[PDB]
Amino acid sequence: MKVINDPIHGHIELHPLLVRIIDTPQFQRLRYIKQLGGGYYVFPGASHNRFEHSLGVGYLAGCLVHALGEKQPELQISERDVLCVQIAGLCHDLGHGPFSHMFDGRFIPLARPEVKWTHEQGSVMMFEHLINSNGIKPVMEQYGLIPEEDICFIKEQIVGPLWPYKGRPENKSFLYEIVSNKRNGIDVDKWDYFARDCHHLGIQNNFDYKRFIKFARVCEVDNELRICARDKEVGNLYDMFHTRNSLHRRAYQHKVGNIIDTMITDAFLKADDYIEITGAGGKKYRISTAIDDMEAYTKLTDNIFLEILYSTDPKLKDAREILKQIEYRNLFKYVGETQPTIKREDYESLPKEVASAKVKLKAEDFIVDVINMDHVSFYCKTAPNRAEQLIRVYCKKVDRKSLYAARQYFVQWCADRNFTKP
Amino acid sequence: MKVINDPIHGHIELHPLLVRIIDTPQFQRLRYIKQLGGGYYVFPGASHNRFEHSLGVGYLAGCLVHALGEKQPELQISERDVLCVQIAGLCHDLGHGPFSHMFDGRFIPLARPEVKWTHEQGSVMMFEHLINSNGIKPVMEQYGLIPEEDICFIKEQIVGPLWPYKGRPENKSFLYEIVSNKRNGIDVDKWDYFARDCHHLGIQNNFDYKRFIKFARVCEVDNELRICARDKEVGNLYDMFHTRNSLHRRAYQHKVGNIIDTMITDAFLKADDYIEITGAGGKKYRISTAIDDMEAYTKLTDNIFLEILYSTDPKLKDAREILKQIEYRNLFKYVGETQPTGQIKIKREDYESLPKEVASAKPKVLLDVKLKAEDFIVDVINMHVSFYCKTAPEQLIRVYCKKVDRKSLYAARQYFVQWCADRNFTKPQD
Amino acid sequence: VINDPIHGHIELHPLLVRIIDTPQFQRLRYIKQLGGGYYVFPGASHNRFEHSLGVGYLAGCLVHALGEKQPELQISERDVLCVQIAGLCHDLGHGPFSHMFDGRFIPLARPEVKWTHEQGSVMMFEHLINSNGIKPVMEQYGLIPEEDICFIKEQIVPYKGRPENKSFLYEIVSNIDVDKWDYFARDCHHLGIQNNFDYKRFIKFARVCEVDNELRICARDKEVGNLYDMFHTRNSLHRRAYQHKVGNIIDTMITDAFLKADDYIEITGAGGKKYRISTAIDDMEAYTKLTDNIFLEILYSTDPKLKDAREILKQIEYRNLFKYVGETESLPKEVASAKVDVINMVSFYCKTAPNRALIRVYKSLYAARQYFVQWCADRNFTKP
Amino acid sequence: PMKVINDPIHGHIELHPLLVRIIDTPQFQRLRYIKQLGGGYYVFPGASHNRFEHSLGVGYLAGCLVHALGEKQPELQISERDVLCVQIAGLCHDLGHGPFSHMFDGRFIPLARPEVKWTHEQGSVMMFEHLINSNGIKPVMEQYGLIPEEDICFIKEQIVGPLLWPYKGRPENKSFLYEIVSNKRNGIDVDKWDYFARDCHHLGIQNNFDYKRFIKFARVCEVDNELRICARDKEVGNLYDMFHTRNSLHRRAYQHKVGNIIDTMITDAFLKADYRISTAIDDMEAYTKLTDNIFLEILYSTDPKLKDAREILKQIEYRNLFKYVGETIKREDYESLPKEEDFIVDVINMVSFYCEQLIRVYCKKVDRKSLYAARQYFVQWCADRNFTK
Ligand SMILES: Nc1nc2c(ncn2[C@@H]2O[C@H](COP(=O)(O)OP(=O)(O)OP(=O)(O)O)[C@@H](O)[C@H]2O)c(=O)[nH]1
Ligand SMILES: Nc1nc2c(ncn2[C@@H]2O[C@H](COP(=O)(O)OP(=O)(O)OP(=O)(O)O)[C@@H](O)[C@H]2O)c(=O)[nH]1
Ligand SMILES: Nc1nc2c(ncn2[C@@H]2O[C@H](COP(=O)(O)OP(=O)(O)OP(=O)(O)O)[C@@H](O)[C@H]2O)c(=O)[nH]1
Ligand SMILES: Nc1nc2c(ncn2[C@@H]2O[C@H](COP(=O)(O)OP(=O)(O)OP(=O)(O)O)[C@@H](O)[C@H]2O)c(=O)[nH]1
Ligand SMILES: [Fe+3]
Ligand SMILES: [Fe+3]
Ligand SMILES: [Fe+3]
Ligand SMILES: [Fe+3]
Repeated sequence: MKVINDPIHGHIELHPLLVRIIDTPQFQRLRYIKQLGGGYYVFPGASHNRFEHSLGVGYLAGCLVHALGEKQPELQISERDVLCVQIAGLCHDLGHGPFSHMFDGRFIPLARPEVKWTHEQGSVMMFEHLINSNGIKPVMEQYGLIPEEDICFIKEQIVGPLWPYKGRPENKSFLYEIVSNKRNGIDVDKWDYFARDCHHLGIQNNFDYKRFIKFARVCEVDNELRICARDKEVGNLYDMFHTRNSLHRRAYQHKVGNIIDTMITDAFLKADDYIEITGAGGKKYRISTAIDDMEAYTKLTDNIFLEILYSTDPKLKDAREILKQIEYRNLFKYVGETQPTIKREDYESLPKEVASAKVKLKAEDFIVDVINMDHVSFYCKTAPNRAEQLIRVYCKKVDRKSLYAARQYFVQWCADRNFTKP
Repeated sequence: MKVINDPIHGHIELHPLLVRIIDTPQFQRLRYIKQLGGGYYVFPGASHNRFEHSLGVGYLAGCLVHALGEKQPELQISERDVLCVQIAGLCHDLGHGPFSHMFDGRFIPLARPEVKWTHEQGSVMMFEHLINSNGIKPVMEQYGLIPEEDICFIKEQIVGPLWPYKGRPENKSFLYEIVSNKRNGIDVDKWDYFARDCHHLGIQNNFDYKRFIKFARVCEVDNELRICARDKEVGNLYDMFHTRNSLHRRAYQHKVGNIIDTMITDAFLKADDYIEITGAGGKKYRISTAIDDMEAYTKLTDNIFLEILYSTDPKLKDAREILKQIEYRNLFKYVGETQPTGQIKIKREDYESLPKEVASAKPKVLLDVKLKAEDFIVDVINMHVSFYCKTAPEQLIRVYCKKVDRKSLYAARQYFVQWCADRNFTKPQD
Repeated sequence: VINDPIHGHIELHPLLVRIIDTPQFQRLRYIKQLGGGYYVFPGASHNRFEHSLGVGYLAGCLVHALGEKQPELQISERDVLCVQIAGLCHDLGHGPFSHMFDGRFIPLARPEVKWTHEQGSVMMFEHLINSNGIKPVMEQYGLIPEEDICFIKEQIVPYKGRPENKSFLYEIVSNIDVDKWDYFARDCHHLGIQNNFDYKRFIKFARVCEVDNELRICARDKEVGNLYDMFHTRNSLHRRAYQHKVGNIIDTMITDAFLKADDYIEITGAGGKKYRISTAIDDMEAYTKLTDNIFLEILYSTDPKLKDAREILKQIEYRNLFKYVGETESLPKEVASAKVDVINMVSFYCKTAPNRALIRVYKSLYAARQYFVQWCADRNFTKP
Repeated sequence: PMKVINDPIHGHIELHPLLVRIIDTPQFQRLRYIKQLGGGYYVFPGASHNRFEHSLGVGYLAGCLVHALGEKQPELQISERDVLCVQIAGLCHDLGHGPFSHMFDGRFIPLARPEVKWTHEQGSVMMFEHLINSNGIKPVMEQYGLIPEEDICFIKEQIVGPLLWPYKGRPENKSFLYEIVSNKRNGIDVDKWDYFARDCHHLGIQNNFDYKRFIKFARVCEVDNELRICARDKEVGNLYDMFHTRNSLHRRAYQHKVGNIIDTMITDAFLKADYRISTAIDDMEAYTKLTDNIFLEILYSTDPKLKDAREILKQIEYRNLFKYVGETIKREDYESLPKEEDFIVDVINMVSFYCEQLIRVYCKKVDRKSLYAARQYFVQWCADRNFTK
């Protein structure tokens, strides 16, 4: 039983099987992916990576499952189930690319509009490669799990359905709500990064998971088992959504923060053809091509930022000069924001529309970013166990002649595309 | 006035001059060099880099002088003096290599023993290079500074004396103790990384800089102006040293942490001859040679770790596998610890020869496994306050082994105990 | 200097000290801020006294900071003292258990007369200065009694104390307020609620601004996030503490218990005149005596005229409170005939371009809940 | 179904239904109207807090300490029954406190009735007895698995002490239970932990001590020829940190020049109006009503007999305190001390591992100062009585 020292969670004990998963080139790969991505460049405190977050989600998953189990033994929660929810919360973020969310959502739609790709899909594909290349299946059976059935349970917790779920039957439905919960917006993953980003950004985090877990119970609602909260402890939830909202409004949706994200994205596109990443069978993959092979994708981390920056190859000159501008602080200028009163595939066309909306501006000077941002069941003391899209535009030309021009092309772009007035 | 959101200090206002220095390839380079270096692989919380630390030291530098300036006008503390102290604390750590203290503390001595290199010497070379290549010197005189004298003052605050100090006179001696304090070990640098390492490592910190600065005053001692603290705020000083002790015993001196430090160093030595970094005048530099040229050194960060790890060249075969062992946790094994008490300390030049010495230390009773120098890692770890009144104002030596078998390690342990015995260090504790 | 858990060290200029050391001001030490809320949240013992000290302090913190940042604002030495005294005496008129009194009790006993804690604050302030001789002390430290005393009253209740050019001054105590900042920060401290807002910094980045041809107080655009966390603190504090189901119930029990005692309890005021509980708001000599003592006076009373009043407080201590039916003066008669608590509740500048821009009702309880439900439909309210 | 209370110090306190039954009583609710620091409030505005919210903490902390030993060491034989006695003991620990707490049993009664040997601890037993008797808690006790005859004595012993192995409530193998609420040897108990953490919070003082950690790594041991409670050798730094706070609160808050002046001011006015106030400690039915209310009943009174008491209380509100003369004994004798000429003279009074009395004098008249008259008498009194110079 290994223990790791955490600033947020204190002491995290790791069952030897988890450790076997952690000590792998596929999981250690997460030491090199900044959580907030571009956000480190606006908030100097936020250097932290996905690796230390993963241990957080794994810890919390174990905290929620074990705690529900002792509170409600009739849930028939086995020791085998506990590792499965842990291992799932642990490998949830295996698929994240360079700078986390910048990759799946901003870059790939631009580099390869054709492909439907998410980081959740990557986490599943990576998880298999982790198991296959390190031979974890026998170790799983060594600690009392059944690999054929449990690996399916784990993959479903991460990506979702491949009664929908094949890993566990409907009586243990609540288990799916622990690591990734889409309906409620309550999962041990958020509790980690909600608490974890606040620790680093310098914001007070009001939500207390230790108390929520204290008063959490599995209950019947609409003929389905879901995880529910106490009625007296509803105040703890309201601070979560505000903490959830503060973190979005301030950090994730920061004017400068997502701007640096697009500059980096912009350089990657400029570097995609020329930079090669070695994969399976010695096949060379480009930056956009890497997500196909997990052997190659294992190599793709935040390293890619610095190799362009440090590159001497003239083939990488245009991409490098964009990254140089980040370090000298000569950024893209902000034009305006709007709302759809859009799909990722269609991101491709968005700059082409603004240049031709009617000093001359072309598409090459236009960057357009798309940002994407009760339902809680409750039990009672007397009767327990009873129940946007924001669109911004930036410009590559900084001078005050080209920038005014950019705004009106933008304003008409909004008018004909029937959005709100900027 | 730019404001930066810092988790430790809340708000660091940055004077326009300071900002011009930051937005440079030479300073921004500090974003890709982890503060604790190897410690990240033992503490997941300690991800933080030199950059966010530097800004703190700069901020604290400013907080200290302004407070002395406001409290004691006879001191002649100018707005010019404040900026220079700020610039010093800000650029204090420019010369740090990959993974900080591993580079100039373990690596460079192994790669180039003859060469005398410190990171303090590095920050001075870098600071000059920042200004020349970014034309910051004209920016200074515009905001009321004197390039001739102040650049000397700043460099002296950092490295020290090249009355020894030529940048400023003796009546303002107290300024040299703010960023770099050799006597007691109390400076704005200690305070930042004390607070920041605790924040990330998860250690309880009692020391309050905000209060210590509040009750700080300049005083006459030994016919010399020094920084002093209140007699009432004596307990608070003790809280700093309780923290200072925790950070060392727990974090900086972690058994595995310095092992992973030695492992990285080892891969570097094996990759040194083969890895090329382009510098000034199109001159190609190796990893150990880079410290000479600042143009090349600008590019040298924690990236070099990933460049070796992700490399496909067969020349880097041995170098990549040392890094591979880290990812699999097939680490070097700890043999034992000892101290050179009484006897003269080890010097940096001789670090090279130390594994050769232990391998050739005759273990009393013969054993079935004979070890050569290449299986031995030997690491060397290395580690005055005035008061006023209200009415009247070590060296640690460890050995590790690359071969892990339980029969293979015992031979090593017996070699080590012998090495301490013949060299009169202390007997290792079981 | 005073030691505060929230504001740390509060420097007190002797004029302030003279105002504080009075039977009229030191009186507010006996008025629980949350009132009935103490019986639900055990930490909230705190009173209006230490709150007042907070508001005066914050008030002083705001103007002087504007004065140094913008000397051009024409910040007089009087302005610093007046706003302090204004923020200091802002809550003088509060009755026993604070808002329970002004919000529920006076409206029930004497529905006709409009008396609020704000209106009360001036009458007490008037009784205070005149009866303890503060007027000579004010002019002694550079004040003008005729003009300055009115200015304070104005902040408490364009304006004759100060002209339209010193308009920025009026937005400070009563508006975003130095007042709001105290009880938002103060209540979080005692209740155990996260207070995200930082006033010291709002004060750091606060500025005088011309907008719509008016000098008003503004905030920095980058420090907009600081504003959002406050309204959250503002919203959280209401949802949890101020609008608490049991909390407002216990206030109503006390309100009713005070009524059974209204006719019978007498307090001596000006001229040895006997005033009842509801009548005290009229005479300021008598009002100084009406504090939270009145609660225990019913509890400890041996008098049988107050037997019914006492039996309610007894019912409170044994914890047999009223039962909640549903949510959606004349009102109780209204529900009874169908075949009750009533609760009621920005400029920015830029760095590059500064100086620019509910009704609730309380197995006989099951029947009542059904009786109530018709009343909502009856007056065209919402379905519970 | 365990009712939870929101506490600022401890966060949330779980209450076993019995504890709740004890709390909802005229005798326990009495603690809502007794200021903790007493005189400290007129010197520290933050210190509004009363004995009530303190009692719940001690009750909460008490439960935290015993259970931790039981789960850590099942062979110690801590029953779920044993735990409740300690919770109830910690909960009712402060039942006997009078108006403004320690001012009452240790600065007033010695003056009012020097003859009588009275402590608030002795009072809490009397209050605890009448509470149960007058609220019918005894059947509820048997309802949750307690045995009233043996347990009421055990609790009473936890509070006051023994009423050779003296204690009749529990045997010698369960010695550790007696150190939890009341610790006579060390001064380390859950009582200290609450008001240490609680007073700092209201006073605005920094606290280094962590009870959550001390409770976590604490264990019961066979040393000192006794089963006693201990801490780890490494957690000496944590223990030392409690001691910086204990002295801080004493040096700063409890032993304040002005704070102790206002205590005697209140005390003198109390003597001045004096079942009566001094006699009340005899009857618990009457004592139940005796709270901080008495301060206000003196202050707002119109009766001419209490006029001087009011004029002294008037003196409080206008901030004309006694003038402090100087700093430099048994309870019966506090009375003779000023006589030894309206002089007030106050007397202030204040470990296992595994692998003072100060006297101050004030004067009622500031003017005719000649405060030196008080000072000249004092220097002679100490010299004459061979105290410190
Ligand atoms: N220049 C610079 N800014 C940094 C750095 N790290 C974080 N920042 C933040 O990033 C922002 C810099 O982007 P800019 O758009 O140029 O800042 P600005 O133009 O002054 O605009 P404001 O946000 O209103 O201050 C600043 O607000 C800083 O707080 C850094 O290393 N250099
Ligand atoms: N295994 C592992 N430990 C980590 C990691 N990151 C930080 N740690 C911590 O760093 C320490 C590394 O020591 P290890 O050698 O891996 O574990 P150990 O118990 O000290 O020694 P062994 O388990 O016998 O190898 C552990 O105690 C962990 O708490 C990681 O990624 N993998
Ligand atoms: N004057 C006054 N002080 C208060 C009040 N409430 C709390 N205090 C605190 O009580 C202390 C006042 O001490 P005082 O005795 O009134 O003044 P002093 O100058 O120290 O002593 P004297 O001049 O002898 O009265 C200060 O530390 C205040 O922080 C109050 O309502 N009025
Ligand atoms: N009985 C009681 N409740 C208190 C006390 N102090 C705070 N409280 C809170 O006030 C509420 C009392 O109202 P009740 O009618 O007893 O509420 P309840 O339905 O019985 O219990 P809950 O469901 O936990 O709210 C409790 O929920 C406690 O959280 C106290 O001293 N006695
Ligand atoms: Fe995640
Ligand atoms: Fe440093
Ligand atoms: Fe107010
Ligand atoms: Fe106590």
